[PDB]
Amino acid sequence: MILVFLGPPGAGKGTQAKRLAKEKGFVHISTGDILREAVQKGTPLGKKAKEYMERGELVPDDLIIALIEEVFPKHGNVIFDGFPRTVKQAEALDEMLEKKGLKVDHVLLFEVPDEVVIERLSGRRINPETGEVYHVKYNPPPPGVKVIQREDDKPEVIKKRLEVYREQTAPLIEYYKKKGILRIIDASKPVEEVYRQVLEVIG
Ligand SMILES: Nc1ncnc2c1ncn2[C@@H]1O[C@H](COP(=O)(O)OP(=O)(O)O)[C@@H](O)[C@H]1O
Ligand SMILES: Nc1ncnc2c1ncn2[C@@H]1O[C@H](COP(=O)(O)OP(=O)(O)O)[C@@H](O)[C@H]1O
Repeated sequence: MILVFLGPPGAGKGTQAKRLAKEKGFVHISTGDILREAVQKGTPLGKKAKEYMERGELVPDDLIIALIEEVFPKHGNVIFDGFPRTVKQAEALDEMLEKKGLKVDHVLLFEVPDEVVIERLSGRRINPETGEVYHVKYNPPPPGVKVIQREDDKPEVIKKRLEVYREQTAPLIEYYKKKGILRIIDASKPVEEVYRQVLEVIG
């Protein structure tokens, strides 16, 4: 089974993907997480990608497509979390899979209002070591654990990231709808309720 998680930043896609991957045996492919590792490691990808990420812009398609080609799991179930984010990326993904006799099975759209997106991103805190995600209100970190606020989770960059999502990523809703594979998730609900919906639409 191959899944794509689609939706605005802050929708809870990473949180749901981690849970589903651990519980149902999926390889979790997060372009965000992989890019962050590349930036930390100072690879050619990381050095190039950094500028776009810091401004809240998408990293150029060719870089992302190459990345996916390099990490795509041979066999087994896969969650693409936050990829594709553009029509060109989605077209490349479909071509990739076709050559392997595979296809995307379901695309889950994590629907959530802008007001909630902004609350989620502004309260988002991460363990910079482990990548573990918390929220100051909805899932506070333990006192013993060091966390930071991502620089791209500041108001100005959040605004840009949301605009970028609406312009470049939201057209993927119709792209996948017309393939007959889109499923709607009310991503505004609490974590456990969202997870129940996720489990529902893939069974
Ligand atoms: N259903 C939810 N309700 C409230 N907060 C959530 C929910 N899902 C995730 N969060 C919190 O919202 C923020 C965004 O979650 P995340 O999984 O990083 O979203 P995405 O990967 O879509 O950007 C995080 O701080 C996380 O702790
Ligand atoms: N599929 C992709 N295509 C282009 N850029 C990407 C992609 N995935 C991640 N990025 C870049 O990485 C940044 C951070 O992504 P991520 O860690 O997923 O944060 P969020 O969950 O808030 O979107 C994005 O704002 C963008 O610059």
